[PDB]
Amino acid sequence: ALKAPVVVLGAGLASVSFVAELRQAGYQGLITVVGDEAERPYDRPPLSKDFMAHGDAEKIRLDCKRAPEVEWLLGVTAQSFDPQAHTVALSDGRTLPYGTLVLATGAAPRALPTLQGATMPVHTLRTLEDARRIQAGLRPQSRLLIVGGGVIGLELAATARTAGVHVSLVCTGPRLMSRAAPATLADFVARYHAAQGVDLRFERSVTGSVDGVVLLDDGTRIAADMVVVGIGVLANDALARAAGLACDDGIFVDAYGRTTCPDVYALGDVTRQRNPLSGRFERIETWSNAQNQGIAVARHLVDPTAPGYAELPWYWSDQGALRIQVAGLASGDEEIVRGEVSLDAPKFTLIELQKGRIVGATCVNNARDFAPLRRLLAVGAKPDRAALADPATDLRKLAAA
Amino acid sequence: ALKAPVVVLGAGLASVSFVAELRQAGYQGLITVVGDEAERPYDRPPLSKDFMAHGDAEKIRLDCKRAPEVEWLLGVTAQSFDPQAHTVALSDGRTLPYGTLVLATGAAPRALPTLQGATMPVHTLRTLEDARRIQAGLRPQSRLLIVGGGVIGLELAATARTAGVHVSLVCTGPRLMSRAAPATLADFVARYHAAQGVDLRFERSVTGSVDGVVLLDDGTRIAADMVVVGIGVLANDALARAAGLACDDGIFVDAYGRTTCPDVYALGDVTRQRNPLSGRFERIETWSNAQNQGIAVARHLVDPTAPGYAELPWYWSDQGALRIQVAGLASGDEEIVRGEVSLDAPKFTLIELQKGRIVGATCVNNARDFAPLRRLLAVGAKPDRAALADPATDLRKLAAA
Ligand SMILES: Cc1cc2nc3c(=O)[nH]c(=O)nc-3n(C[C@H](O)[C@H](O)[C@H](O)COP(=O)(O)OP(=O)(O)OC[C@H]3O[C@@H](n4cnc5c(N)ncnc54)[C@H](O)[C@@H]3O)c2cc1C
Ligand SMILES: Cc1cc2nc3c(=O)[nH]c(=O)nc-3n(C[C@H](O)[C@H](O)[C@H](O)COP(=O)(O)OP(=O)(O)OC[C@H]3O[C@@H](n4cnc5c(N)ncnc54)[C@H](O)[C@@H]3O)c2cc1C
Repeated sequence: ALKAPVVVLGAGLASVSFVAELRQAGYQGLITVVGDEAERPYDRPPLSKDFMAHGDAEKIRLDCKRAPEVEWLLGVTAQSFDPQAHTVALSDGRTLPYGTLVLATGAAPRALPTLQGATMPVHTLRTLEDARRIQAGLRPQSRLLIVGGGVIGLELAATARTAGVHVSLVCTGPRLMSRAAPATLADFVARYHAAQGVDLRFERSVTGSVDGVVLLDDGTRIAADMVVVGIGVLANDALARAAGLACDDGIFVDAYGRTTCPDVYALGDVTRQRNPLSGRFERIETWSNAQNQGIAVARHLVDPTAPGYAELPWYWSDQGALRIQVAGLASGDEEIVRGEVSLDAPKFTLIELQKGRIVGATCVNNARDFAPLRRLLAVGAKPDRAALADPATDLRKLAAA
Repeated sequence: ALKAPVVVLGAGLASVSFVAELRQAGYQGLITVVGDEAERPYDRPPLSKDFMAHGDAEKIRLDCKRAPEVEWLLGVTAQSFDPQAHTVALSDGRTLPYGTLVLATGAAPRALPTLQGATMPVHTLRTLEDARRIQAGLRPQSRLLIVGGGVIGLELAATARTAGVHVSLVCTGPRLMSRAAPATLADFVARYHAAQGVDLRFERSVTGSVDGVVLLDDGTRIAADMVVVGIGVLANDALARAAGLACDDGIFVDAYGRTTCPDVYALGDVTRQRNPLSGRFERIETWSNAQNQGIAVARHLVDPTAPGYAELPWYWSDQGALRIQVAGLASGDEEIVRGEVSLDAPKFTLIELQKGRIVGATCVNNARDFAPLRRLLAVGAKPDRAALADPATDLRKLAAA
């Protein structure tokens, strides 16, 4: 089952969460983690917000103290593994033996092929190195172009506007946050950013660029001092593909984190896994998944009687004055709206239902409602839809009653 | 690796192909096959053609002679397996131990929820039992309604017309054969069936039925003496799901046939696997996949130095006067047409290219061209597009030259 020594590839949140849980659960054998970035392990969400704005990396490091006696090989790239020999080949010339190999290599931003041979600054925002580069360009009154409608770009947009940067945004879809966001939320978020001065361009695609100007598929132009591309990510599953594991933009795993290769597991952004609400396999790119899937896989490795990963998906996004939380599915056969949807002091809750059962929820600036809604969601609650809409209802009381 | 005893669940083409290859490759340990149908193992393609027309099941049995010393438990359903205990629970009360478990349980026709409580004859066409039931209703001048635009229904359509049965067909898509068929082929096939008297209804959905009449989403009616539903299939992956394997309408496997559960493999229609041409995971529902994936998985189990499954997808469909063969992808950036596309003595070849490389081919009544085209496809050939179109070109010579 759990055979020593343990080797983990990748040193992001999923990896740290996994190795801390192994130790906490009682595994005392060797643990070695291989991390290609030459950085003390760190959390990524601040890179679009407080770090981008204030620049102190020592406020964003992950706490590894619950993971004693781990050798962290930082600035080292795993180049291949041999699943018959049970070895991993490292970029520094060394080889590591393993009893159990864990792939926690995350995902990397997709490049924009139309900006391939561009001669103006084009960045993505994934690493501390990216953030530092971008941050050095957030000069007040500079012109920033964001490509893509996802949350990371929108988080950057808010930070940039607060810094006095002019921000334009190009989105191929008809709405922002096309993945895992109710349309009601997406529409409101566009209204918010527009009111904050973001110049939004929907159903546009970047066709190329010429001397400091971006070209679009409608035949028009946008001039920018910098482009930040955020059109999604691709799983870092190359080692798994080469070694013969089942992969398709992500390594397929079950609820125990098992790949198709014996003694090899995977967790975090690199995985394609079952979403219990949809019953379909998806690559879940959330902070909560990285942490919770890592913990669950470790727990079951040390104690095989433990259940497999069972958590329902959720995330947050902090976009200026909007503290957004979203759980479960974006839609069902019914949406209930609690509160008014307004740019004047935004505060509201959405609830998605499917045949009476809660299958998703959204809170904007309403954290107190989010936790009980996640509990109701987890057990597939079917509350009175009238009470759910009635603003005199206490959802926290409901999650108990 | 290959640990005895071997137990296979399912006794269709994939299973038979797998067990014959184990024996041929030199494995002499126990093999037990569990098959829920109480039938000598048989091939399914004749069920829409020669069997449906002529009714002799002893002309469609699979040859199991290359699989000596196998116990076939026919008419027995595997109800669960315990992958820790390495046992399988059978419907007759017995339990089988395994060293290696192989899931070859295929797929079952999707039902039409709108015909759920229908009171007129509604069948699917998958088993010998189905075929016998349907065949007993192919009375000349009866009215048959086929639901779905796939090849099995179209094969039945031809057989029924030859028997003097009136045939109508309802298809939710704008074209027949929407999966894995070039549009040029799909359009021609519709022309053929229409000319043979099939009453085709495109972009229609069945909404229900009342006393011998089918209702559609355009608000209209079709009266039929029998409905045969062929709107696709769903993988029979329930045992795998219950036992904790990674599944999503099909069991995920790699090129060795490995599932996410150690000592458990899967092959055939039940699997979701990599299509090397698209590089994506798909459930491949072809006869050639069932046979060739089964052989490849068995070969590598007995001889681990053998390569994994590497075959590119292809199928045939016999639809009256049209002997159709299709390999690879339905489209690329270019289609080359060899010959005329005509209802007068149909004979033509299509070639699909992507940046000069052949990625797919179709032959209609042109078998001699199909084999060399499959060879060109397999090595990603990039022939002169002018020669490919030039009817004086010999493709067989090309596959060598
Ligand atoms: C700017 C930004 C903002 C974000 N904000 C939010 C948010 O608002 N809400 C939210 O839910 N999530 C947010 N996320 C955070 C996010 O969800 C987590 O960072 C992520 O889910 C963590 O997953 P991970 O540990 O699996 O992968 P990663 O964090 O990508 O870690 C994987 C590491 O493995 C390394 N690696 C890859 N290949 C190799 C190799 N061959 N050898 C050695 N190392 C290798 C990678 O370079 C990487 O360092 C944000 C992310 C970013 C970038
Ligand atoms: C009418 C018809 C026409 C066809 N014509 C064509 C064609 O023109 N071209 C083409 O390429 N293909 C055609 N196919 C043939 C087809 O492609 C093969 O039959 C199929 O791919 C074989 O796959 P299989 O062995 O994996 O699954 P199956 O043939 O479905 O065999 C699986 C068996 O396992 C059984 N089983 C399931 N669960 C259990 C359990 N718990 N315990 C025990 N047994 C179980 C199933 O009942 C079934 O008997 C046609 C199929 C049909 C039905």
